[PDB]
Amino acid sequence: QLFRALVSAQWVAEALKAPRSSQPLKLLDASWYLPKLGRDARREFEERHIPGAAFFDIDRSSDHTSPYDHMLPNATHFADYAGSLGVSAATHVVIYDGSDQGLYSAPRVWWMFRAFGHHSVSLLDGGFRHWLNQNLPISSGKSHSEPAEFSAQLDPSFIKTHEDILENLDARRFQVVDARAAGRFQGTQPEPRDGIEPGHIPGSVNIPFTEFLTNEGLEKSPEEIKRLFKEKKVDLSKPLVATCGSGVTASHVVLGAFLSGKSDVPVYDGSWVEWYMRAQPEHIISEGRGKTQ
Ligand SMILES: Cc1cc(=O)[nH]c(SCC(=O)c2cccc3ccccc23)n1
Ligand code: NA
Ligand code: NA
Repeated sequence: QLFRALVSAQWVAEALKAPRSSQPLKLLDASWYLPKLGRDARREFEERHIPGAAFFDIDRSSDHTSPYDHMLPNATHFADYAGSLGVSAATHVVIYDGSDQGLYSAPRVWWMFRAFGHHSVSLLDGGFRHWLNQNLPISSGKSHSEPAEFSAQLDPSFIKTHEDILENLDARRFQVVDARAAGRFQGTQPEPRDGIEPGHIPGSVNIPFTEFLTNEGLEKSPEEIKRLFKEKKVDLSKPLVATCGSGVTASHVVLGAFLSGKSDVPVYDGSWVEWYMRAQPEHIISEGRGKTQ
């Protein structure tokens, strides 16, 4: 009783050859990379992308009035932007990116469409990496589309707030799962944002987003995902909230839970950037020694 979250490269290639008029397919490249990788997602799209794809820029689908990173825009802003990419309520949106990991930032966009009330959305398992590995056809050129009518409404159950995370330190009403790399979580490797130092939220559990994916960047099976959660002491029959640096890679936790039957995993959108900025010293658990310490 959920719309499929994953489609395969083979499924996509077939759809490109057999298009479905009543349910049009819109392919979106949502690649986004941290600056230190020295990659230009938009330019890469211009060079190669899945045929007929548009480029979904997650910096044009964020609230720039926030001091935090990658915050959900309001619904009017999202709808304007999704309609400008040619997405209507009839559309089966399929999102990918070109990350080394397979999928990286695309899960965030799958989550956002759902959050804003568009449930016919999936992700291309293995992303562009796998598409290229299969020697499937590619196109070049800047992104474009005719505009379409799109409406959005945010369901707030998709989000948790700082206030919620804070209340939960004592209340322990939900399990917080943090998708950052282990060393950022532990406090021994740097955070990408200048002025943010690493560490973790007290009581949270680290499941780096890479552990949801196979060695070659395909999704693990639901059998293996359930095993992962359980080995990390996360109980899927209890509430679960996903978090990371800025709320982007958190969406792999959300996806993994969705594929294992649990559809209601909210994202703490403010994530570690917000948490660190709004913290008292008791709120920052780290093996690293602060400037103050
Ligand atoms: C997506 C992501 C993944 C991740 O592992 N961590 C973060 S923290 C936000 C951030 O570094 C950041 C976000 C936006 C722009 C920036 C510009 C400079 C440096 C850091 C960031 N974000
Ligand atoms: Na965010
Ligand atoms: Na930093």
